[PDB]
Amino acid sequence: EDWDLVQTLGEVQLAVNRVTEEAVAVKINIKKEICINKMLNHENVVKFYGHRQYLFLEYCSGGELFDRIEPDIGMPEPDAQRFFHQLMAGVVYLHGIGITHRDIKPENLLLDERDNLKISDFGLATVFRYNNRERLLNKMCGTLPYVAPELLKRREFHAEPVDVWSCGIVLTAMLAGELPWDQPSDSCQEYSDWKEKKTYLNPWKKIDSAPLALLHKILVENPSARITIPDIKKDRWYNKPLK
Ligand SMILES: CC(C)(C)Nc1nc(N)c(C(=O)c2ccccc2)s1
Repeated sequence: EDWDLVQTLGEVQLAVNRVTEEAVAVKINIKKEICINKMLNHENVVKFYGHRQYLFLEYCSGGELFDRIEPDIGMPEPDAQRFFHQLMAGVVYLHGIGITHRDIKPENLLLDERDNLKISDFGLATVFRYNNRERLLNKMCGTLPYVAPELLKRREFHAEPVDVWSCGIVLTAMLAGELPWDQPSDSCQEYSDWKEKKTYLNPWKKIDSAPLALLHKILVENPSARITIPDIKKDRWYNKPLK
């Protein structure tokens, strides 16, 4: 139980145990990260083993989701669906226990050996439900291309639709190989074009009609009109058999 630090991965290093040889990722604001990690137990979330500051995390030898995406092309729709089902599974879970990730993007979706997707890095994560009472979020967190528009123009907002939006931006990235806009603001041509339904432009043009119908439902500007996860679970492309 004296871990060898083999190499740096990102400030995270790879630690291997000499006695048993089980690999773990070691990560070298934080009190909350450990706090939140302590609550989590899901097969689509990076596992927290413990800490001493040093964080002992499940090491994913698959890499990250971005590696799986070919620029300007994306990936086979079947792999995208499988990844999205698992992305949804993880997010449903986090939300189920009052946690929002707040920074969902392919950099934070890690792949294990089986290629199972794992949600990583709860550094920006926060509680949005406690004792069955929702707390709206007023803070701005995340990464401009994946953030929901309401977070840019509203004092307070609901946590869940924000995570849903980012998941849609991720689905776009898996199916088109590119990100639709710099940020979701009217001052941005690409975003104005989408709100205008100019789907003959990129990235939307690279995307089959069925997944694109789902993105029409996810990338909805009004967070109250935006599709919810239970309803995504009933969407036609989501339940479409793919080889
Ligand atoms: C090196 C890689 C991404 C294929 N495997 C990883 N496993 C874990 N556990 C990683 C991280 O925890 C991490 C954290 C921040 C930045 C990069 C990787 S990265």
